[PDB]
Amino acid sequence: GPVGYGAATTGGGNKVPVNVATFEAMQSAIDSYSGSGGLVLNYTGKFDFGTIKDVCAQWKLPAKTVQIKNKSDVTIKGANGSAANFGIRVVGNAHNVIIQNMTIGLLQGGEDADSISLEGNSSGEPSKIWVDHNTVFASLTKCSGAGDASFDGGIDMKKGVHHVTVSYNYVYNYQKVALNGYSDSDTKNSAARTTYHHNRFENVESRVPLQRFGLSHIYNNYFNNVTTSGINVRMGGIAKIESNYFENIKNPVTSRDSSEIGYWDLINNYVGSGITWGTPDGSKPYANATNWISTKVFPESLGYIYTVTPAAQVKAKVIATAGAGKNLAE
Repeated sequence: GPVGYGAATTGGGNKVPVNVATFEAMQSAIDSYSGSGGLVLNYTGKFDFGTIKDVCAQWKLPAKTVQIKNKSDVTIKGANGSAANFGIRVVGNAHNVIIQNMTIGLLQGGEDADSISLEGNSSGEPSKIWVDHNTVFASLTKCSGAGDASFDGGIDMKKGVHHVTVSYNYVYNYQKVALNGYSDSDTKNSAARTTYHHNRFENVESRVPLQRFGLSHIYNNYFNNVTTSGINVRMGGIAKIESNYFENIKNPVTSRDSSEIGYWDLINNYVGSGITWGTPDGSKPYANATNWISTKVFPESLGYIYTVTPAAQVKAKVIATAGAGKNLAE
């Protein structure tokens, strides 16, 4: 089950799964749902990614996104071998949601190509979310005319989404991995409480995660070939960064590009070879954890029990267990 801030998440629980073979069948089942009591969706579709002949075709097409809006007690689970060319959004007064074993790739929409996105709005803020054992991939290619946005966020939350575990996910060939707070004015995000653990982040550019405000616990994650920046903590946010495995990563632990810096509590991190550092372009304040020194003590109890993989073993453990098609191995 979930470990960390999303530990109370049960989603649809033991309800008999509803088999959904398509994007539209999934949305339809969500729309018909009363909104609480439990819904379990078994996604069986097998999108053939080889039908996408040009990575740069995607950004100009409209997004394909399943919405869970103001509905609670939901499990979206990919069957073994299932693959989606659509993303998933949880928005508003929506609670107790599991998104699990989905393979989400090369989405249409550009700046609108969000893979898994959790968002507060005027109606409420999502909580008790477990994003677990998914594989999310796109391309690092910067398409002609696309601006900064040939693809969009991998596993994103904003506007006060709270109590969430992001675990055992595999994110690769992805420019912008994980947003947490969408801008420096997203002050509702001080409520955010996120555990990121046992994720595999490989061949990615930045936002691993980009944290604005709130509290996070980032542990037992494996980072490799992260080319711009890794954990970026901003706007008074505090991250307990514990027993991760870092290699071939630029700016692995940083605070940059916000009007105000964020802080970190560092313990037992495995720091391998290929660590580089850079100074950000611009005027805003910044900090690079070059000597791996804590800038703040994590200010409160996590309020949950967790088992730590020895840091040096995290690479092998994460490679073995992270992503879809792994039978949810832990």
